[PDB]
Amino acid sequence: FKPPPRPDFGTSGRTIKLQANFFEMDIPKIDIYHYELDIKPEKCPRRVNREIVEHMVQHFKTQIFGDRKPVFDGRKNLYTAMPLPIGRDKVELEVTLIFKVSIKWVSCVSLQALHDALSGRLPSVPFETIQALDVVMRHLPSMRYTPVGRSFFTASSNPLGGGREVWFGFHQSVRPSLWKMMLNIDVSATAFYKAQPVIEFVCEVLDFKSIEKPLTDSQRVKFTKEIKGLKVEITHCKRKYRVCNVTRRPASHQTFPLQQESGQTVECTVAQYFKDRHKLVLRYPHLPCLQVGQEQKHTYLPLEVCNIVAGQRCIKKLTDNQTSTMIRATARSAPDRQEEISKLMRSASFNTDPYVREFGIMVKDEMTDVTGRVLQPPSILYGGRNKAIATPVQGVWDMRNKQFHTGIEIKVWAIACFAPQRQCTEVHLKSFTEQLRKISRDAGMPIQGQPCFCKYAQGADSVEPMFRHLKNTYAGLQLVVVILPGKTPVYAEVKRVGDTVLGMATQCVQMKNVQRTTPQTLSNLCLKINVKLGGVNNILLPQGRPPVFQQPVIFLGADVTHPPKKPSIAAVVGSMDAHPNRYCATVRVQQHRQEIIQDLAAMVRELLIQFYKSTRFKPTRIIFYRDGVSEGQFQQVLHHELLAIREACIKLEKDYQPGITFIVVQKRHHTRLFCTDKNERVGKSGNIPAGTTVDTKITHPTEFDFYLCSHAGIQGTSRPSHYHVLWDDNRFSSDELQILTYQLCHTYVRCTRSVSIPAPAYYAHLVAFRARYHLVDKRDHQALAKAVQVHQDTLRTMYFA
RNA sequence: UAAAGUGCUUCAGG
Repeated sequence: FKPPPRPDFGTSGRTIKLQANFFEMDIPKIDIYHYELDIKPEKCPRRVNREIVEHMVQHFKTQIFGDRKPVFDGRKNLYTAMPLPIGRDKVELEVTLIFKVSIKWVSCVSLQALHDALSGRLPSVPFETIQALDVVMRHLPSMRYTPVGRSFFTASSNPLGGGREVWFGFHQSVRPSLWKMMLNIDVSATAFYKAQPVIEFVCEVLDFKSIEKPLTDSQRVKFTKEIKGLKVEITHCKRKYRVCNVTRRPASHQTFPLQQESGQTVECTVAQYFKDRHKLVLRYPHLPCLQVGQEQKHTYLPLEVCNIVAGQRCIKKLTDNQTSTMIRATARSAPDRQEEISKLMRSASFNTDPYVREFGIMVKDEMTDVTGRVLQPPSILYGGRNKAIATPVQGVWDMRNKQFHTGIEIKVWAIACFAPQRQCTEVHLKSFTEQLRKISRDAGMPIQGQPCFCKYAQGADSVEPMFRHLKNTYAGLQLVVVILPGKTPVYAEVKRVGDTVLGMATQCVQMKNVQRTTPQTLSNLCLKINVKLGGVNNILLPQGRPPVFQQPVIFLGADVTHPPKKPSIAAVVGSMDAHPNRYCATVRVQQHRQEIIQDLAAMVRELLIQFYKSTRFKPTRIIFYRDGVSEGQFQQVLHHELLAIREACIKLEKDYQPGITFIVVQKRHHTRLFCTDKNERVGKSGNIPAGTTVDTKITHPTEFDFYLCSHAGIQGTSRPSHYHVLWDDNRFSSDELQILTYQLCHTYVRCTRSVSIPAPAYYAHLVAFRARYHLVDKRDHQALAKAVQVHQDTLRTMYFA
């Protein structure tokens, strides 16, 4: 259950000078002293815990703390550069403007042991000491800013609408590497709720110009969904409350049981209560109240008395417009991002931070220099008369003068237009149809003739009936092209009845994309169609593939998507040929927010069986790309899931023991690489080139991991995918695994570009995403798992493309 | 829903 050591360093590829947003730390060899704090009352927000500790140090200089400057993680851990005049536990009081605070020695954090571990002598890096360093480095900014996870934010207006806005801050964390510790610094931007009166909040969320008329059920529900769980503060007295719900009734009629001077209790309206007790005549008695605290204490607050508390990060899903504006506002070219980080470093001034200097730490001002390697891309073999070989350039190629490897001929297909005939006319349909055939012929997926059926529809209630009709009627029906008028629930039903009921291949298309056609678009559309019908768009040039393909091998991609309770969705896909091109999908509904794939064993078993049925081979090796995992989970994830994979093999055959390689894929980190030489910048965004690989300098000191930017940066700064090998029975060299991983990024069939993660990992995402739409209704557990199960025929092919 | 990439993505009280 221990990750294997780095076997070697890669040598393949053209060298490339890079800078990473990792800054060398000079750490002393001294011993750090760790103390534990028990603060009563407990479960106070880390913020107030810090204020308490702050006043504690200021107040107890005379006796306890002296000249030194302690650091504090906000909870129970206090660290010092030199030992305190403590040898035992000590109890003390703190009055904020009363808290019981005790302090007891825990143990000495050894930085020398860390030095040694970084040189590679010790089997494990003392996580405790790294944590200690992290506490030192972020103690100051923790007092100066609003900490959110490992990031820090402050107030600049960058509105997104709907009561939300995007704040700019920075990420900070201490990381180990070979020889030395590193400080990772990056810009970050995330959504927050604007600090404002709740009355203004309802306006922005319900699209009112001015509050002004009670609320309709529709409005109340939308308002409830938005404010539920948010903190508010009262303006009629300052205390904060968390919103449990929004009353159905208006403040004028909403009541609560108040006990009179005599033991008798009477129902009193919120409005009347605020009139008598607070002398306040509610200006908006017709609006609902916020229910806070306990359901049992009946605490309701008028809207006009509440403000949305400042500093609350938005977690609920953003709208498409909000997401669009945020992406626009946050996109930075690589050169621009590098400069922003240099500014952050300058204003961070770590080398003048009294707490950093207190612990004798020093941080280098310049980014770490690292030599990357630009791996050669694989050739892409197409099929047809030409059998053309496409050579990716800058992570991109095209299909001009090329035809699908194994292109499917379409003799029977139907068009179902759910867009109003007014906008999408017969003229548009036959113009679109004509051009699609034309393009389909160029691509080698010949649409042999006109559609056998074409009708308009609406309501999303006409889907299954029409589909029942098409299947029973037209023999050998291959494809049903569906046309939608923008976002709509019909898409969900189309995929539900298509994938989950009748088992028919469907390809949706926006109304706007049939009105005005483009060769590229229609061409990209053919990529999905040919695949959905069982075709092979292309394959890696058979020769030039890594030696792993010398024996039957299966590639698995796994991911878990969590909703914004509703269950999480686990998806595992497996390759079904030697190219590898075709994948089968397994999917499961599981516990809300559970990271581990509960039913992995059974999912892997299903895939192994499908693989054997397809290839008549039993995999000698299983290559398992796992996306959506964190460092805090590598141990637990590897344990259950590695075992589950083994269990699948055993449950299949007593002595079937293929070599397993377990690789975690991570896009969600703050490692950024920049070209040192301007001439190596690609595109307007000036990013590193596709294929850029780094397995030195900023990587794990002992274990087997590497960064690989497999994709071309289009806009903003590229995120190099990180790959961590948690287990390897197959004893890959660094080069082979890195090349293999890069080539798998070229097998993704939705586009003729190298994508940012291996195809199987990507497909897993698509499968889980598709499951969402399948679960859309109109919760019996057995029914959820059932609304996610796919039709027999469809399971053989990549319906999720 | 042509596509990829880019930002995020847990203690008078009523």
